[PDB]
Amino acid sequence: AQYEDGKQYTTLEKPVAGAPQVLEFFSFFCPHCYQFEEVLHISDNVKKKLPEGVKMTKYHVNFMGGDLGKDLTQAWAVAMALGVEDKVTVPLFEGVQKTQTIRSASDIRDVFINAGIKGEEYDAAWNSFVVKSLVAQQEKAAADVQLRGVPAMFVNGKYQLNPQGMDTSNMDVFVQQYADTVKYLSEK
Repeated sequence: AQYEDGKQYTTLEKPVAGAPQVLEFFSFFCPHCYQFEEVLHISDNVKKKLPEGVKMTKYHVNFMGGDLGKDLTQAWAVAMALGVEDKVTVPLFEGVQKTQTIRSASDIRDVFINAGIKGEEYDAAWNSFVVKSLVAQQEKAAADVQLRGVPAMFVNGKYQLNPQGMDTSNMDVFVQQYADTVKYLSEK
């Protein structure tokens, strides 16, 4: 067939009940995640091709970068809680991987401040239980699919994208194949 299990995607041996419709995992420490988001724009290109009524969820993971990695998962919860993902995703990636100016929770905080989030608002969110349960949601989703590498994307707790079986010669064509595959799996 044009779309084949084991080729553009794989099927989870153990399907996750009540999983988000489209679920992307990343780390700000993850070099191909930087490519996916900052150069290829996978999240954005998948999302604009999703069927009506299919929402996209993106979670950060802990298993890279040690102590700073968990700080970044908590910061990504703050980003989700305040709805400022589209303001902090670029400087977080560049601060960790490009300029390497993010070395502490405080440096992470500096990115939000520069992006215009007030210190008091960031600190209140950072310390909030709403953010703790958002951290918990992120960890649970990653645990549900026994996640050990990023970037990764899952559809309906049933299918896992498999980009290794796709042509990378043209970045534009790769992205649309990836996106069309998510839409296909979405409609399955």
